[PDB]
Amino acid sequence: MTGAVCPGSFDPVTLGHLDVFERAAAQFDEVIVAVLINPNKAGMFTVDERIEMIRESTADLPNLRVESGQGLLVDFVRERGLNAIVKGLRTGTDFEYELQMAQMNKHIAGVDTFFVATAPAYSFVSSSLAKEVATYGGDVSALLPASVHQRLLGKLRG
Amino acid sequence: MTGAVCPGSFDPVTLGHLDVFERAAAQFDEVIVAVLINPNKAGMFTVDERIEMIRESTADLPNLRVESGQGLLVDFVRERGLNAIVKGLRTGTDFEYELQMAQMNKHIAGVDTFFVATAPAYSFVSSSLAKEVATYGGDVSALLPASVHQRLLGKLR
Amino acid sequence: MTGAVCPGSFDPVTLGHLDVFERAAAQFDEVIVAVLINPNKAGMFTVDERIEMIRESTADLPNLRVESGQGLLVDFVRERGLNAIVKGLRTGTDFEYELQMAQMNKHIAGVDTFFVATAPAYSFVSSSLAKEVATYGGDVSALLPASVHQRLLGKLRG
Amino acid sequence: MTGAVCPGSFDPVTLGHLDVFERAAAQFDEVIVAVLINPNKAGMFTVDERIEMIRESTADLPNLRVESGQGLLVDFVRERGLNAIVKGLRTGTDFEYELQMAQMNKHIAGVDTFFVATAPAYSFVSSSLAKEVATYGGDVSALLPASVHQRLLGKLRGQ
Amino acid sequence: MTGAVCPGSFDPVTLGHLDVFERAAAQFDEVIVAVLINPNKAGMFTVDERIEMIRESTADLPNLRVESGQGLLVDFVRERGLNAIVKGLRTGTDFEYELQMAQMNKHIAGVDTFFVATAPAYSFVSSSLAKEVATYGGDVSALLPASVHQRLLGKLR
Amino acid sequence: MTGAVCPGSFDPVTLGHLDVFERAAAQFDEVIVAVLINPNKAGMFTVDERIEMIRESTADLPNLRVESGQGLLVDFVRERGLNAIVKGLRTGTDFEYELQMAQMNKHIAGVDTFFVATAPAYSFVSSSLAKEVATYGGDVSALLPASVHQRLLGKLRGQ
Ligand SMILES: CC(C)(COP(=O)(O)OP(=O)(O)OC[C@@H]1O[C@@H](n2cnc3c(N)ncnc32)[C@@H](O)[C@@H]1OP(=O)(O)O)[C@@H](O)C(=O)NCCC(=O)NCCS
Ligand SMILES: CC(C)(COP(=O)(O)OP(=O)(O)OC[C@@H]1O[C@@H](n2cnc3c(N)ncnc32)[C@@H](O)[C@@H]1OP(=O)(O)O)[C@@H](O)C(=O)NCCC(=O)NCCS
Ligand SMILES: CC(C)(COP(=O)(O)OP(=O)(O)OC[C@@H]1O[C@H](n2cnc3c(N)ncnc32)[C@@H](O)[C@H]1OP(=O)(O)O)[C@@H](O)C(=O)NCCC(=O)NCCS
Ligand SMILES: CC(C)(COP(=O)(O)OP(=O)(O)OC[C@@H]1O[C@H](n2cnc3c(N)ncnc32)[C@@H](O)[C@H]1OP(=O)(O)O)[C@@H](O)C(=O)NCCC(=O)NCCS
Ligand SMILES: CC(C)(COP(=O)(O)OP(=O)(O)OC[C@H]1O[C@@H](n2cnc3c(N)ncnc32)[C@@H](O)[C@@H]1OP(=O)(O)O)[C@@H](O)C(=O)NCCC(=O)NCCS
Ligand SMILES: CC(C)(COP(=O)(O)OP(=O)(O)OC[C@H]1O[C@@H](n2cnc3c(N)ncnc32)[C@@H](O)[C@@H]1OP(=O)(O)O)[C@@H](O)C(=O)NCCC(=O)NCCS
Repeated sequence: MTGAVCPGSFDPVTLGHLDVFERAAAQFDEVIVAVLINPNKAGMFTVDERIEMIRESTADLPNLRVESGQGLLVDFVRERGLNAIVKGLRTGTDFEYELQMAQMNKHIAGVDTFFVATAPAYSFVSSSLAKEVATYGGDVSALLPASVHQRLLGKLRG
Repeated sequence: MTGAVCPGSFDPVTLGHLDVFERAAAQFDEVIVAVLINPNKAGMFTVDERIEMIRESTADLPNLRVESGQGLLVDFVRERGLNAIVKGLRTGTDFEYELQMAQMNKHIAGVDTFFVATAPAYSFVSSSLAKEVATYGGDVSALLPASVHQRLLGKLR
Repeated sequence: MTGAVCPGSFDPVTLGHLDVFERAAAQFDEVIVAVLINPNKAGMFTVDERIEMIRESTADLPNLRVESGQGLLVDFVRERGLNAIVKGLRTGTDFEYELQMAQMNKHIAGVDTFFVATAPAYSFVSSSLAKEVATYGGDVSALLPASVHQRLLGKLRG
Repeated sequence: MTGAVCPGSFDPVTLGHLDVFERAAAQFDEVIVAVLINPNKAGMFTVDERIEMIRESTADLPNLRVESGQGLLVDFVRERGLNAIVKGLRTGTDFEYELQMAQMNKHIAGVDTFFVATAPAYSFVSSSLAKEVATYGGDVSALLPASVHQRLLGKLRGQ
Repeated sequence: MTGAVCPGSFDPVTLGHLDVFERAAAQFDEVIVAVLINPNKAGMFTVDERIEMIRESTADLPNLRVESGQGLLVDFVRERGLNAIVKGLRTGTDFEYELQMAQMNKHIAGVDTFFVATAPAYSFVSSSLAKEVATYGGDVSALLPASVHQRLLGKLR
Repeated sequence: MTGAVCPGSFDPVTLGHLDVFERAAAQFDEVIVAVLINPNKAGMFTVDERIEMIRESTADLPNLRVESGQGLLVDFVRERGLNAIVKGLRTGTDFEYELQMAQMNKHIAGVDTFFVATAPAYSFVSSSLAKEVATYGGDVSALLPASVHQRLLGKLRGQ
């Protein structure tokens, strides 16, 4: 009956993210991807756009589901009967802040955080950098799920 | 007679800050906590409210006083006859930026900076993260002085 | 049927280690502590001494067992039908090397590594520093399992 | 035919930047300082002011030129027939972000990035921190080229 | 005419090293790989064997040559009319120590050091870890040049 | 009655160390340089040589004294009625290890550790790297006090 939550803003989800999802799904009975949107800064995609892109990318993971959340991440995790978070590490990760959030989350609700390093091929993509490169005409297609890539072109052509 | 300045925005003061204050007060004859506002941010608490919360938290430290400041930190320090800064290190501290400021402050005014690591129990609280957790209904009472936590719930309600 | 391996030299096991064991045991169905002794540098305790100290400390973890290993860690993990490693992070951890080993281990055998930050109270103990402090007469009793503490005094009084 | 681009916003150029420019100019046949502009963000100095400050402080480097641009850095580099970037490292550099950008730039365009440590004397100045200290009256004259310092004081005193 | 030295013990050369060599050879007119032995370690391969493995791996790089050296690195560099070093960065690199050596080398001889990040695929191999994995029967063939991997299995058998 | 201990093996003392000694002496009433010896590891200089090199280079600091010791650092500190350590930070410092030691020393004896960044000019010298460069004939004269340099050359030329 094990389980973990993979949280993030996922604007959009990248192959770095998907790699983390897959490993979480391989090692825990149940995985929930929590789409948690920053309230002070709306992004490129709407919440249900973000959710759809993740669902499309994770169709081959039977024990994974995708839900949006508001408020504390630890409440999202516990309200679903779990108490484990899985986060990815990549080139550019602010690991010090990850550690700060991990300790805070453990303190306030007893939720553990597990970190896993993303695959080297996907270690340098992030949502913001992929969007920036794409805005300026660069090819980030090898770093994003195919479904995301087309939607991203749409949002930019607009 | 020795002395140091403990600068920050303290919005609000945390037990991590208080740990640093106590260590500075134990090792220097005089400590001045300098409450310095970022001119384009305002924050949650007013300067007066911040000073009041620090004073209540440092009531047992007779050689420490609290004062607002504006302008260059090193001017604040030197104008009070001192030339040392004491800064805390916690989980999430941008240490590279602390080092850059320390080198800059030494270069422009000859002021030294001493860093001290906060206690493990208080190493993951920061003003911003405490406010964010509190905003969403999380309990950060063990990470803040008693006076702060009450005032915090007040600004949120 | 989930499971993870917690590897190390554990010379001796500390409360930092025990914290990691407990979280692994809370989040995976099955946990194995692998005692892997460096072949070029014997330590303070023998392998079976190290094992005994861990077993004594982990008696309240039903789904945890302790075994010694030789050769590749990834072979230890896979020969037991698992493919997940759990490692602790503390103050002083060479995280860059942990990342290097994690990527290598994933490359050569498809084994994932999950990192978890130890509790603040136990974040500054390590085997080597605890031994050094103890050698010079300092009190590290709050940082080690009670069983370990007495054995450590014995090895030093010798 | 070797060459490298030294990119940045240079608002304003510092002695840390100049140190890096000089290393690059000593080790590559040609160097181009790329003053990259976000057309949406103004900054303190106009693109012409930024270029003039750099040119005045690099006059003794005959193989270095200064050009502005926008959009992708790797496009600026490749359209000049080059595929190397030289970036400086200082105290306060977000090196993890530099690594991410270097890996991304290599991936999308085959462009290499070489990092060099700025000299100790110039290792704690940045454009933003110099601007901040000067705003509050601190003396940053030893950290900026002469082409910059009084121009900076002029911008600040003009509110 | 420009040039750089790529120094190391290369015991053995890895594809991470080779990636760095290729980038240096693409950007400088002349590259010299300097094989420098730690005088109290000997290692797995002799200096001659190390040079041979590098030469086989860099056969397509006509402006790169391989040479053993001893003594101060900056002397090796300056004696060959150059004053640049190129070093690779990988996962596990002690970057703080690289920076210290780079500053020292610039101070004592005016020699510059340029760092370049190795490709992601080759970012987690190192000479020591490859040998350790290979010793215990693990397959590191994708992380080493072909010539190296064969010679490696040989020294182990 | 304020005071701090500046500990280390100082084999030999560097200008980086001296910079830290000077900061400590300016900010605490008394400073003790603790030359800590492992009785099993010899090092290059004897304890008397290490102390003499430090004393010759600190003669202008009237509130600083030099004493050797072994065993726990916190015992050395507390037996002098103090409970502060001052440590320098330089390029190449293992800061994570410094933090671990600082937390351990606080835990076992209530002793505080204050870190200070060494001046840029002296930020890349360490005892071991200076010894290594000098061994191979490099010029480290600008990174060591005069009390050290020729003594170092003497040790090396004596094989
Ligand atoms: C949702 C939450 C976890 C997001 O935090 P986060 O882990 O730092 O991740 P974010 O969504 O902000 O985004 C950072 C990401 O890094 C990248 N990233 C994250 N995971 C990645 C991965 N596996 N691979 C590649 N890149 C990744 C980016 O994609 C993205 O950054 P970018 O915008 O620069 O591209 C956090 O804000 C949260 O918990 N919110 C709920 C409120 C709360 O509980 N607050 C108290 C916290 S203690
Ligand atoms: C067994 C092995 C994982 C040990 O590596 P390691 O994770 O770095 O851990 P180690 O046992 O060497 O010891 C480091 C530890 O850090 C500390 N430590 C480790 N985990 C800790 C924790 N959870 N809490 C507190 N401290 C901890 C120490 O206790 C100890 O160091 P110390 O001796 O300085 O006290 C590794 O060497 C290995 O895999 N060996 C098998 C051979 C192999 O597969 N090699 C190829 C690897 S890719
Ligand atoms: C222009 C570019 C090279 C950035 O240059 P940079 O030197 O790395 O950083 P910049 O020059 O833009 O920014 C200013 C620097 O950061 C500083 N800074 C100040 N506040 C900062 C903050 N909150 N965050 C980050 N940097 C800050 C400045 O002080 C300055 O430091 P410096 O004086 O030493 O140079 C990079 O943004 C780029 O390539 N843009 C083109 C678009 C592109 O190609 N994107 C894809 C990248 S993979
Ligand atoms: C003595 C003590 C303070 C260490 O001092 P330190 O300045 O932090 O480091 P040391 O002086 O011993 O060691 C030499 C330094 O590391 C260097 N060094 C060289 N090779 C090194 C290596 N392989 N690893 C680590 N350091 C190395 C030296 O160059 C030197 O740097 P520096 O010149 O800038 O000072 C610490 O070991 C101690 O407190 N010992 C007493 C016993 C004790 O209390 N133990 C409990 C500690 S919690
Ligand atoms: C006041 C001053 C010392 C900054 O203080 P600081 O402690 O280093 O930084 P702050 O006071 O803002 O504190 C950091 C805090 O900001 C908040 N914060 C949130 N997000 C942040 C972010 N992205 N960046 C910075 N701070 C952030 C708090 O979380 C946080 O930590 P803390 O609560 O544990 O202290 C500095 O700005 C200063 O000297 N100002 C005077 C002007 C001057 O002299 N400038 C020249 C300096 S060389
Ligand atoms: C030759 C020299 C450049 C060192 O090279 P380096 O690449 O920085 O370090 P090495 O060549 O040993 O390479 C590091 C390698 O050591 C091995 N290694 C294993 N454990 C190690 C450890 N704890 N520390 C260092 N290296 C280790 C390899 O794993 C490893 O990485 P790599 O295979 O990816 O390159 C340097 O020692 C030198 O300049 N020597 C000449 C003398 C001199 O001039 N000294 C003054 C320098 S300022």
